[PDB]
Amino acid sequence: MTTLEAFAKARSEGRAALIPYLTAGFPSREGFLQAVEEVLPYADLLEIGLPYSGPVIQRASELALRKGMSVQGALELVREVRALTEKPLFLMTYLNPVLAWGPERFFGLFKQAGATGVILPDLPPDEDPGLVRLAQEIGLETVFLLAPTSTDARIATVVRHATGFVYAVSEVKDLVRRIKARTALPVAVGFGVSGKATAAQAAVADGVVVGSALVRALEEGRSLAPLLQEIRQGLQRLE
Ligand SMILES: O=P(O)(O)OCCCc1c[nH]c2ccccc12
Repeated sequence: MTTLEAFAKARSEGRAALIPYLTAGFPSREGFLQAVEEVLPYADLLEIGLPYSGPVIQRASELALRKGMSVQGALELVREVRALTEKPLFLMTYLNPVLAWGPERFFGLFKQAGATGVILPDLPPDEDPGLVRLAQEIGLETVFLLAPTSTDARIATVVRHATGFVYAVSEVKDLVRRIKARTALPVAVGFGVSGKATAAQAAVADGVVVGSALVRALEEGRSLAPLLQEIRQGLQRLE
């Protein structure tokens, strides 16, 4: 289903959507695919990170690159994941590799590989609307980030360019409230959720990203379901 439908389904079920984040090729190519199999049952949508040169996420990118991850490698993995699910798949990437390959080619390749959209953490959309438009015209939803320091004007500016959803990073209820005042777009948040309690604090958002917690689980060689189940139980809105 579409990104909006994935978020809507979660909301209707009275819960914040669970969005696993997995670094492409971490801890290995096979390990990554196995991880995808384990998180999909819990995922409303999935984020796949393109490793490029937070401490935990940094460790994962570092190991992935040391093992040979590349844009071509990430492309094949996106195809592999698309073969396993019809759920929304978002590629998170810094601008550097996009510029190296050329925006039109980079975005075109990932859209063709099966990506639903891209998350561009280091691109203020208002600074290059043309680049944003290009990705959108190619068929990719474009997610941009907002920090707690964002003024009303900054929030308004970013939500004007975002599609799919808006990503708020680091209290959570306050930031979510302020963003919803300027948009009907789903709002996902990421602040190191690691269990039921921290997930409950984030339950107010339309979606909650889980990245660092999964890196740790993978490093420790633990099954992922127990962790995701605790988080899912915390994402469920109660009386
Ligand atoms: O919030 P955590 O610890 O679950 O990480 C979620 C991973 C999303 C993520 C990966 N790399 C980033 C760079 C900037 C902002 C967010 C990210």
